[PDB]
Amino acid sequence: KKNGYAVDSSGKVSECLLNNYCNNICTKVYYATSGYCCLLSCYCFGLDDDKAVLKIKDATKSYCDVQII
Repeated sequence: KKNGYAVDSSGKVSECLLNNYCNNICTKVYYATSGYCCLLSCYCFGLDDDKAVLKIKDATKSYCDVQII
């Protein structure tokens, strides 16, 4: 279980019309505990499987940490 940018099967992000949805999908498919619209992608926190999660920039990580962690 890690944290990462959740892309479904080929780098297409897990959408995110709204944070709760990102989170839900990510628990459902990746086995996150949560996730949301980080700066320009679905973050997830807990992705157990890792499809090919994207490479977060420090500033984006940092920005998108304190939020939940």
